[PDB]
Amino acid sequence: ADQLTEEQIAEFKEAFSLFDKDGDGTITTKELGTVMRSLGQNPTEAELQDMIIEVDADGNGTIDFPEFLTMMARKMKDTDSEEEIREAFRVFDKDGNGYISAAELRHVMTNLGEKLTDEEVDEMIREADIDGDGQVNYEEFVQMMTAK
Ligand SMILES: [Ca+2]
Ligand SMILES: [Ca+2]
Ligand SMILES: [Ca+2]
Ligand SMILES: [Ca+2]
Repeated sequence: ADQLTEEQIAEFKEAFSLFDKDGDGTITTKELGTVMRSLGQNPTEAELQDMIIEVDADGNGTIDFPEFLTMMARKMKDTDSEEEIREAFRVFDKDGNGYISAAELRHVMTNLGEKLTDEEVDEMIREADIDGDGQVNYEEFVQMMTAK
């Protein structure tokens, strides 16, 4: 993989402020726990502390913006649940070129009996189409699946 685009760095910077409620430039275990309980997750205080220590090798007690980039780097590692995502992607990506085009999604939708216009499909794709190419990239498909 190459280095992150200036655009990705900007995306992760806004995602950093989404995690950092103070805007002070740091994420603490309290803020980790704030996001966790907003997701309905109830781990122990010790688990939340170790989740900080996993990246806070420097020992200053917080996850700063470069460490947030490291926190994302440890999610760019293959995981078990990714197999289902890869299968679902290949159900829509019928020619296997690494992109789901609106036409390919429409093929599945037409077979389901959905009676949308191309413009209605376009609106659906727009929520995932970050780069504006009219298709869903693999990274964008993760974003598409993280929403509803
Ligand atoms: Ca903070
Ligand atoms: Ca640190
Ligand atoms: Ca395709
Ligand atoms: Ca796209």
